[PDB]
Amino acid sequence: GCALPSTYKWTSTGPLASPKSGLVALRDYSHVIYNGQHLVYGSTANTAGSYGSMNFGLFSDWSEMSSASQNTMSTGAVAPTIFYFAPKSVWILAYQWGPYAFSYRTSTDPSNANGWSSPQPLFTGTISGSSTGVIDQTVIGDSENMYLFFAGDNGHIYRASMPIGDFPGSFGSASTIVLSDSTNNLFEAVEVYTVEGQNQYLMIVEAIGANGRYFRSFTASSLGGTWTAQASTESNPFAGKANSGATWTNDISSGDLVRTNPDQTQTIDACNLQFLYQGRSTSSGGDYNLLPYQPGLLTLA
Amino acid sequence: SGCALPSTYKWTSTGPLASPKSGLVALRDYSHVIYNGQHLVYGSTANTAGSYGSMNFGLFSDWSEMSSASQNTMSTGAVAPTIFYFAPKSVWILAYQWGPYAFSYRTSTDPSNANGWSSPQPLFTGTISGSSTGVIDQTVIGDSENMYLFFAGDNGHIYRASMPIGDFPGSFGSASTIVLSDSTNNLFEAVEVYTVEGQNQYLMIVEAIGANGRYFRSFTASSLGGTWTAQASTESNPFAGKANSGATWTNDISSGDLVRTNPDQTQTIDACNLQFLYQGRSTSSGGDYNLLPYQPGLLTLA
Ligand SMILES: OC[C@@H]1NC[C@H](O)[C@H]1O
Ligand SMILES: OC[C@@H]1NC[C@H](O)[C@H]1O
Ligand SMILES: [Ca+2]
Ligand SMILES: [Ca+2]
Ligand SMILES: [Zn+2]
Ligand SMILES: [Zn+2]
Repeated sequence: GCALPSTYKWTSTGPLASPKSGLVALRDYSHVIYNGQHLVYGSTANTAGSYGSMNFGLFSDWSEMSSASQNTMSTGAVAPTIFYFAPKSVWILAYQWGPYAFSYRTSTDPSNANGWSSPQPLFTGTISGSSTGVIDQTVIGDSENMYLFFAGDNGHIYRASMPIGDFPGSFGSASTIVLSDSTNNLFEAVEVYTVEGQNQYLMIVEAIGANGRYFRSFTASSLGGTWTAQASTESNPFAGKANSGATWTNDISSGDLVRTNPDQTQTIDACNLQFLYQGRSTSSGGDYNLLPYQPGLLTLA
Repeated sequence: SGCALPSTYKWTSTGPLASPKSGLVALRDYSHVIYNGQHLVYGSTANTAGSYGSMNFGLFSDWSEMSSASQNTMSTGAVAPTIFYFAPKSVWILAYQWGPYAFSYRTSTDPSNANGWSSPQPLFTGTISGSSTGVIDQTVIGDSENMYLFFAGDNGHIYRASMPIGDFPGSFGSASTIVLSDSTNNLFEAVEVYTVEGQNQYLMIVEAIGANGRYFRSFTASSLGGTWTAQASTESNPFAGKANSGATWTNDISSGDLVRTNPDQTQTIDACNLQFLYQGRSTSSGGDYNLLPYQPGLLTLA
């Protein structure tokens, strides 16, 4: 395939959807291709600043996202991750703020927002130094193990693992810290991907900059190994105001790179890098929980 | 944040930060937490007869304010205390010696009130052999799996007990396991244990008796339930002591607490900003140990 870029630059769409009546924001997207169409799950914020979740109706082209249905989940699955777990032929939805520190549900009908199984434990542990507690999971496998990565709004990235034959199931309560920095430099919204054909993994993490939210990147040769800084500063980031080509938003915030293969390896084609991110109008302000986040798409330049 | 521990320690120091109120001769064995952005310090007292009790200080924002903070006597003593917030059950804990059990604890939702604590409960009900004092100087620390009790015996040993985190608050029982052994003077008392922020590592400090005064030695571990390895191991190159403190008002660097920013049961220290609230005494002081004029000072890494 293609090696990761040494230096990142992008072009952007404008906003691709707006929240339906009774909602103020669409956040934290997770995307898969399902039956040749785009299947997107995400969080919601309502007029009171309370968080829930949803999916979009299946849509073929990004220009059609604005007319897709917005389907409210009856029990919330905030900051979701969706993937197909191939060894047991089942789709997985992982999330925070449910009955366990992280939870999951299963389905064979993932286009139905309300077709998921009863919640099961994904992780039951704790962290310290945090105003939020554990936040923003992702889940990724290799041929031997499944891995859980997450954040804490506290400058740390955490990891747990289990044998692949034990999944779906709980990772337990123990974790290991894999990265540490200032709170603003490693804040939240971590994502991890297999770089197709390159024997390498990509991690991206949301940071708080002087000029907006932006992403930093790291690389590894194994999911249980060391993470090395790649695009590390606000002025030369993975994706941010400095290199996004987006003028409708300053923020490039919590979302998902575009994955074509929907399986548990979270594989990206680095010949065709694209980023489904949350942004907000440059004129927006006030209460964080009421900010009008909505989706946009970056394509490498 | 996530700095590695230093390989080698050296410090600068304040002078005395506070002195005992009328009727007391010493303030000893501090335990500190941040409570709503302010410094909350508990400690032992020695009175004009050399008898031991406990107290807290009024809440204060800056170390320069400690000398004018109220000194609030506890109606029932909690000698050599440990204070922390037990997050899983949303409650503050005060652990201590010389009460109704070998080690005891009380609970509170109002920890700034010296006399607002619940009735005493058992923390530990065992004994140790070959000690002139019996069990002394507890601390309590958790990870994601278990809570741990560490303590000393004025006898060259450090002791450990443990329980599942879901069983706490409760008693650790009566059994203990010896994790370190040396001469009485090399591993004497005033043990403290901390999580090194971001490092997947733990730090233990222990008070020792040197030629030139009291000083601290250090150890590290990769798991709280595992083996402890010596780090700073001599009086001339200590964790903290006369050799490296930058303090001239005191020779002793004795029983206190590293500065913890997060108040919870993990006892986390930010190794980018190491500071030590220690007990010291005037260089011209002397005589009976129980009457010594111990009082607080603060080290900052140099
Ligand atoms: O949108 C809900 C939370 N907001 C910050 C974090 O990235 C999300 O989990
Ligand atoms: O200050 C009371 C005791 N004195 C020695 C020991 O470190 C303390 O528990
Ligand atoms: Ca996410
Ligand atoms: Ca102590
Ligand atoms: Zn930190
Ligand atoms: Zn003040």
